[PDB]
Amino acid sequence: TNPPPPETSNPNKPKRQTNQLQYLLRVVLKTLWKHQFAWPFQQPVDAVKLNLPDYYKIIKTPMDMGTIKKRLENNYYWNAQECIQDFNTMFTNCYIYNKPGDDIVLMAEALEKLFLQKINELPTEETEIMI
Ligand SMILES: CN(C)C(=O)c1cc2cnc(Nc3ccc(-c4csc5c(=O)cc(N6CCOCC6)oc45)cc3)nc2n1C1CCCC1
Repeated sequence: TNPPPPETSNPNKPKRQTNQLQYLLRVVLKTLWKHQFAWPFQQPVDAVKLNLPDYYKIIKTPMDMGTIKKRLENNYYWNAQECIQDFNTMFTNCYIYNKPGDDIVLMAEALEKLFLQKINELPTEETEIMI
């Protein structure tokens, strides 16, 4: 009833490390992880614990910062854009499922606003770093 967590490691997959991806782990996610509103996003949503029957009917691609952190540590992404998409998927799922003004929505918007501030300091070019 609770689907398995999303994939965090996969053999024979396009994988590498870039200066932008390192910045996503060492600076961006590091700042968002220690936010006061971060804990509801540090692990996948437990739909049966929170009594959300129609969650996985609406949300087709669940995503959370715990999964993103593991994917960054395991070098699961091919470039930075693949990781930023996972953040935007996480935010959008909360916007899709919940009414505007709800508590969990306000917390997600605060994280996204901070996320976009830390993203503006990303290096201009994406250069490949050895693993
Ligand atoms: C004032 N209260 C009740 C609190 O301080 C409080 C005590 C809590 C105990 N456990 C949790 N766990 C929790 C863990 C994950 C989520 C979550 C992540 S995405 C997402 C989402 O999209 C929708 C929901 N909902 C379930 C509750 O509200 C209706 C919509 O929850 C989530 C929500 C809650 N939150 C707790 N909270 C807050 C309320 C919800 C988030 C934090």
